[PDB]
Amino acid sequence: ASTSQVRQNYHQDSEAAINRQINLELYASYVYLSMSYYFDRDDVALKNFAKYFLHQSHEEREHAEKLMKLQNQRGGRIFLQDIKKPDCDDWESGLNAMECALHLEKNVNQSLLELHKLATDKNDPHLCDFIETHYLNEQVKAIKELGDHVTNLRKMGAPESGLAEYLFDKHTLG
Amino acid sequence: ASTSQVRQNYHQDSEAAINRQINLELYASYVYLSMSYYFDRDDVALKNFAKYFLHQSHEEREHAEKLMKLQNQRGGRIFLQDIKKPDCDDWESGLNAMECALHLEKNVNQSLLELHKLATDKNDPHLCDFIETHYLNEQVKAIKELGDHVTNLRKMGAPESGLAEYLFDKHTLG
Amino acid sequence: ASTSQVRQNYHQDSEAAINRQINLELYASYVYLSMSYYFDRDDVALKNFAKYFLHQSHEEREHAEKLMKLQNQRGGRIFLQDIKKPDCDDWESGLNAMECALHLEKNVNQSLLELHKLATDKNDPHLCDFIETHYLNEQVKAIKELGDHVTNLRKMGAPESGLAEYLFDKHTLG
Amino acid sequence: ASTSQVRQNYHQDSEAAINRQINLELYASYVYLSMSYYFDRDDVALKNFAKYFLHQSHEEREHAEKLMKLQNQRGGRIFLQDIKKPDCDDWESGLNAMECALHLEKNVNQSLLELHKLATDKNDPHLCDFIETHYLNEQVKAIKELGDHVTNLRKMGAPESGLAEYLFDKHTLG
Amino acid sequence: ASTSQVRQNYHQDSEAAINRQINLELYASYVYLSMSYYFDRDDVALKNFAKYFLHQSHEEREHAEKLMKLQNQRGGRIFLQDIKKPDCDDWESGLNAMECALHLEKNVNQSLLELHKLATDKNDPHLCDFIETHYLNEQVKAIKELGDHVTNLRKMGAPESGLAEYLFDKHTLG
Amino acid sequence: ASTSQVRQNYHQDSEAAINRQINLELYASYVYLSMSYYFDRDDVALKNFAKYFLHQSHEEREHAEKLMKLQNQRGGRIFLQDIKKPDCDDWESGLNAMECALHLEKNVNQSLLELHKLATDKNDPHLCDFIETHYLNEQVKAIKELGDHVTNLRKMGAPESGLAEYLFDKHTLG
Ligand SMILES: [Cl-]
Ligand SMILES: [Cl-]
Ligand SMILES: [Cl-]
Ligand SMILES: [Cl-]
Ligand SMILES: [Cl-]
Ligand SMILES: [Cl-]
Ligand SMILES: [Cl-]
Ligand SMILES: [Cl-]
Ligand SMILES: [Cl-]
Ligand SMILES: [Cl-]
Ligand SMILES: [Cl-]
Ligand SMILES: [Cl-]
Ligand SMILES: [Cl-]
Ligand SMILES: [Cl-]
Ligand SMILES: [Cl-]
Ligand SMILES: [Cl-]
Ligand SMILES: [Cl-]
Ligand SMILES: [Cl-]
Ligand SMILES: [Cl-]
Ligand SMILES: [Cl-]
Ligand SMILES: [Cl-]
Ligand SMILES: [Cl-]
Ligand SMILES: [Cl-]
Ligand SMILES: [Cl-]
Ligand SMILES: [Cl-]
Ligand SMILES: [Cl-]
Ligand SMILES: [Cl-]
Ligand SMILES: [Cl-]
Ligand SMILES: [Cl-]
Ligand SMILES: [Cl-]
Ligand SMILES: [Cl-]
Ligand SMILES: [Cl-]
Ligand SMILES: [Cl-]
Ligand SMILES: [Cl-]
Ligand SMILES: [Mg+2]
Ligand SMILES: [Mg+2]
Ligand SMILES: [Mg+2]
Ligand SMILES: [Mg+2]
Ligand SMILES: [Mg+2]
Ligand SMILES: [Mg+2]
Ligand SMILES: [Mg+2]
Ligand SMILES: [Mg+2]
Ligand SMILES: [Mg+2]
Ligand SMILES: [Mg+2]
Ligand SMILES: [Mg+2]
Ligand SMILES: [Mg+2]
Ligand SMILES: [Mg+2]
Ligand SMILES: [Mg+2]
Ligand SMILES: [Mg+2]
Ligand SMILES: [Mg+2]
Ligand SMILES: [Mg+2]
Ligand SMILES: [Mg+2]
Ligand SMILES: [Mg+2]
Ligand SMILES: [Mg+2]
Ligand SMILES: [Mg+2]
Ligand SMILES: [Mg+2]
Ligand SMILES: [Mg+2]
Ligand SMILES: [Mg+2]
Ligand SMILES: [Mg+2]
Ligand SMILES: [Mg+2]
Ligand SMILES: [Mg+2]
Ligand SMILES: [Mg+2]
Ligand SMILES: [Mg+2]
Ligand SMILES: [Mg+2]
Ligand SMILES: [Mg+2]
Ligand SMILES: [Mg+2]
Repeated sequence: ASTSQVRQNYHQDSEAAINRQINLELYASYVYLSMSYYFDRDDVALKNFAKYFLHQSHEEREHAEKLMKLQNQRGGRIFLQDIKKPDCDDWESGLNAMECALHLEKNVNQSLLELHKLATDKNDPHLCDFIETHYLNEQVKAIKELGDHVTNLRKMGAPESGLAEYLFDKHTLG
Repeated sequence: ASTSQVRQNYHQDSEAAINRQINLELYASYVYLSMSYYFDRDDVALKNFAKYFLHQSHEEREHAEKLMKLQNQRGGRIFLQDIKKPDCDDWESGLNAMECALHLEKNVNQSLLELHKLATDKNDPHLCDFIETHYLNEQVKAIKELGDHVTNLRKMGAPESGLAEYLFDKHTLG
Repeated sequence: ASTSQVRQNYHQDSEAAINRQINLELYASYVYLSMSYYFDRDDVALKNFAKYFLHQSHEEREHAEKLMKLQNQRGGRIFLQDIKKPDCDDWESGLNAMECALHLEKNVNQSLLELHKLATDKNDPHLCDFIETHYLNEQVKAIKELGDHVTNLRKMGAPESGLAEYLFDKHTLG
Repeated sequence: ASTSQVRQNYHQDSEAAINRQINLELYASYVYLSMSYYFDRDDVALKNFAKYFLHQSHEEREHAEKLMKLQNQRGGRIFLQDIKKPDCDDWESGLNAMECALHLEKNVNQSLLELHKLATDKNDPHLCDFIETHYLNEQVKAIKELGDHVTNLRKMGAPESGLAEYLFDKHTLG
Repeated sequence: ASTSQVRQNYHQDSEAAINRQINLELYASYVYLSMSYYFDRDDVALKNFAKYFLHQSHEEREHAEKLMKLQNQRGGRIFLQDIKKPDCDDWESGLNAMECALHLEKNVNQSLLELHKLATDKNDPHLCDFIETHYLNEQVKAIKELGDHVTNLRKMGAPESGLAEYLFDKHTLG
Repeated sequence: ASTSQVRQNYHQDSEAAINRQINLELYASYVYLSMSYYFDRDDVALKNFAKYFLHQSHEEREHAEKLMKLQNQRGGRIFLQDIKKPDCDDWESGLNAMECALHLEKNVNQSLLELHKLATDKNDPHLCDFIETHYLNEQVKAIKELGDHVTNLRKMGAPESGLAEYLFDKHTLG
C-alpha cells in the first residue's frame, strides 16, 4: 500500500512480472526434483542422471531466491502462489527426461524474454541489466547443454538401447 | 503397477503416508522461504531473522529429499502434489513469524507421530526406526528452539519494542 | 575543438551529461565528508557513523574518477565546475543523516537514469553498458542499505532515543 | 535447413551478421600477424613492436572463436569466407603501423555497433548483452591504447626519428 | 553556540582560519585531480604524470581530513564552503602542470605560515605544534620535489621536446 | 629490392616457396578451425573432437609463424595471400573429418617434400635442416596418428554407429 522509501523507476507491471517469474523458477525446481528421483528408482537406476537433475533443481531454487532479493531491492512486494506439480510426466527414459528439461528451459527463456521486453517498454535499465547479467546467458548455456545431451542420447540409440543410457550416465554425467 | 523387486513388508498405506509427508516437508520449506524474505524487506530489515528462516527452508527441502530416497529404497512410488502457498500470512513481526514457525513445526510433528503410529500398526520396524532416527528428535529440538525464541522475544517486549527484535536479531540469531 | 582520433559514436550531448555526472559524484563525496565529521564532534561522538560516511565519501570520489576515465576513453573533454557545499544541513542525528543520504542516493540514481535514457536515445550501447555495469546496481544496493538503516533506527526509537543511535552504531555499523 | 532444437529469438539476419563479424575478426588477426613480422625484419628490428602486434593477432583469433561458439550456442550455422590478405600495406614505420591498427580497430568497432543496432531492432537482448560484455569495452580500450601510442610516437618525433621508435619500443612496449 | 565541553585556549580566529585552510586543502585536491586526467587524455598520454598528480590529489584530501579532525579535537565547528574549480587552466604540457603545482604548493605554504603566525599571536602552542608536525615540512619537501621536477624538464628541453616529457615520465615518475 | 645485409645462399625460388608454404600452413589452421566448431554444434555435440581439432588449428598457426620467422632470418621478404575458406566441406561425421584431416596432412607433407627437393637442388643445407628438424617428422607423426584414428573409427563401426563416435570421443580423444 504505502510507497516503499526505496522504490524508484519500478513499474507495478514489472513488480507483478517478477512475482510470476519467481513462481516459474520454483516450478522448474520442482520438475527437476521429480525427474531426479525417477532415476533413483530401483527399476531405472541411473545414479548420474539422478545427481544431474538434483543439481539442476537446487540451481532453480537459487534463481528463485535471487528474484525474491531483487523484488525487495527495488521496493516491490513478493506475492507467492501455489507451486504446481510437474506436468510432462510419465518420465519413461533418460532421453525423454532430457527432452522435457529442454522444453522447460526454452519456456523459462521465453518468460525471461517477455520480462525483458516489459522492462524495456517501461525504460527500466537496472531490471534489463539484472535479467541480462543473471538469467539470459545462463538459459542459453542450459539450452545448449540439454540439446547436446539429447543429440548424444539419440545418436547412441536411446531410448531403445538401455546400454546407450547406461554409458551416457557414466561418460557424460559421471 | 507391477510389484517392485525390492519391496518387502511395505504396506500400501505406508507408501501413501510417505507421499503425504513429502508434500508437507516441501510446504514447510515454502513457508520458511516466504518468512525469510519478509525480513529482507527494506521496511522490516532484520537480516539475521532472514538468514535463520532461509537456513530452516533449506533444511526442510533436505527432509523432503530424504523421504523421497526412502520411498525408492522401500520400492514405493513417489506421487507429488501441488505445494500450497504459505497460510498464516501477514507476517507482521519477528515474534509473529517465530509463533507461526512453532505452530508449523508442531503440525509437522503431529503428522510424523501419525506416520509412526501407522508404521507400528503395520509392523514395519524399518520405517519406525527411519522416522525415530531422522525426524522425531529433529522435531523435538526445533520445537524447543522456537519456544525458547518466542519466550525471549516476549520477555524483551516484542512486538511493540522494535529495539527488542533488533537486539534479538544481533545477539541470538547473529 | 579538433576531433579526437579515438572518438566514435559519442554524442556531444552524452559528453556534456558525463561532465554533469562527474560534478554530482564529487558533490556526493563532499556531502558524505561533511556528514562523517559531524559524528566525530565531541557532542555527537558516534565513531562508526563517522567511519561509515567517510567510507561512502571515498567511494563517491572513485565513482567520479571512473567517469573522468570514461570521458577520456571515449575522446570527450572533461569540464569541471565548482563543487557546491553540502545542502541538507543541520545534521541533527544519526537518523536524519541516514535520511539525507537516502535522498542523495535517490537523486544520484535519477541523474544516472536520465543519463541512460540519453545514451539510449543516441544509440550508444557502450555508454549504456558502462552505466549499467558500474553505476545502476551500485545505486540500487546503496538505496536498499540506507532504507534498511533508516527502518532500524526508526523501529529502535531514534532520534529521541540516544540509546537507539548508540546501539545501532555498535551493532550495525561497528 | 531443419530448425535447431536450441534456436529461440535468433533472427536469420543476426545469424548472417555474426558470420560477417567472424570473418572480420579473422581478418584483423591476419593484419596484426603481418604487422608483427614486419618489425622482425633485419632492416626494421623492433622486437617489442613485433611482440605487441603478435599478441594482438592472437587476441583477434580468440575474438573470432568466441563468436563461433556464440553462433553454435544460439543454434545458428557458421559460414566461413576467405580471409583477405592485409590491406593498408607498405608498413613503413612503427607510427604508420600503429595508425593502421587504430583505423582497423575503429572499423571493427563500427561493425560491432551495426551488429548491436541489428540485435536491438530484432529485440535480441542476449545478443545485445553478448556484444556489450565481450566486445564493446574491449574495442574502446584498444582504440584508446592505440591513440595513446600514436600520440607518444608523434610527440617523440616519429617517423623521422629512428631514436623515437627505438626508445618507444623499449619503454612503452618493453 | 553553547561552548564545547572540550574547548580550551582555542581562539575564535584560529577556528575560522582552520576552516579556511580546510577549503584550501580541498581546492588543492581538486587542482591535482584535474591535472591528473589531463595527462590521461589520448592526445597527451603521459600515464606516470597522470599517476603522480592523482596520488598528490589523494594526499591533499588526507590533509583536509586531518584538519577537520583537529577542528573537532579542539572543540571548534567545521564550516564548509564551495570547492572552486581549478584556476591556472589550459594545462598545455608536463612542464606547465609542474609549474602550476609549484605555485599551488607555495600558496598553500604561505596560508600555513599565516595560520602559524595567528596561532603564535594567540599563544596556542598545541596548534603551532600541529602545523609544524603535520604540514610545514611536508610543504617544504613538496616544493623542493616540484622545483627539482621543473628544473629537469627545463634542462631536458620541455615543453618543445615531446621526447623530454616522455623520458621524464618513464625515468623520474615511473 | 635492395639486397638484405643478412642474405646468404638463399635462392629467390626458395624465398617464394617459403611464402607458398606460409599460406598452406594458414589454410590448414583454417580447415581445423572449421572442423573444430562443427563438433561444437548442438546436433553433433562431440566436445573432444572439437578440442582435438582446435588444438591442431593452433599448432598450424605456430607452423606458419615459424616459417615467417625463417623468411626474416634468411633475409627474404614475407608475401601474404588470401587464406582460402576450407574445401572438403559438409563435415558429416567424426570419421569423415578425420579422413579430411589425413588428406590435408598428406598434401601439406607433399608440399614440404617439394620444398626440400628445391632446397636440395639449390644446395641450401640450412633450409634442408630447417624443414627436416621442424616439419618432416611432425608430418609423419600427424599422418600416423590420423591413420590410427581413422582405423579405430572404421573398426568400431563409424559413421553409422553414433555409439562408436561417442565412445571414441571419450576414450581416445578425452
Ligand atoms: Cl510512480
Ligand atoms: Cl503480483
Ligand atoms: Cl495460488
Ligand atoms: Cl555453452
Ligand atoms: Cl558463455
Ligand atoms: Cl504384499
Ligand atoms: Cl499416494
Ligand atoms: Cl495436486
Ligand atoms: Cl534441545
Ligand atoms: Cl538432543
Ligand atoms: Cl547490546
Ligand atoms: Cl560526428
Ligand atoms: Cl560540458
Ligand atoms: Cl563553476
Ligand atoms: Cl542489496
Ligand atoms: Cl545485487
Ligand atoms: Cl555485542
Ligand atoms: Cl521463427
Ligand atoms: Cl551467412
Ligand atoms: Cl569466400
Ligand atoms: Cl582505457
Ligand atoms: Cl575500462
Ligand atoms: Cl632512455
Ligand atoms: Cl574564552
Ligand atoms: Cl568559519
Ligand atoms: Cl560557499
Ligand atoms: Cl626534500
Ligand atoms: Cl626532511
Ligand atoms: Cl646472389
Ligand atoms: Cl613470393
Ligand atoms: Cl591473394
Ligand atoms: Cl608416431
Ligand atoms: Cl618419432
Ligand atoms: Cl572409462
Ligand atoms: Mg506462471
Ligand atoms: Mg541449470
Ligand atoms: Mg531458472
Ligand atoms: Mg493440478
Ligand atoms: Mg554475462
Ligand atoms: Mg498434506
Ligand atoms: Mg529446522
Ligand atoms: Mg521437516
Ligand atoms: Mg489456495
Ligand atoms: Mg537419534
Ligand atoms: Mg549538477
Ligand atoms: Mg556507497
Ligand atoms: Mg556515486
Ligand atoms: Mg552557495
Ligand atoms: Mg541494453
Ligand atoms: Mg552488474
Ligand atoms: Mg567483412
Ligand atoms: Mg587487442
Ligand atoms: Mg577483435
Ligand atoms: Mg585480393
Ligand atoms: Mg564489461
Ligand atoms: Mg580560501
Ligand atoms: Mg603532496
Ligand atoms: Mg595540502
Ligand atoms: Mg567561478
Ligand atoms: Mg615553537
Ligand atoms: Mg617533523
Ligand atoms: Mg598454396
Ligand atoms: Mg598437428
Ligand atoms: Mg603444418
Ligand atoms: Mg573461393
Ligand atoms: Mg628431429
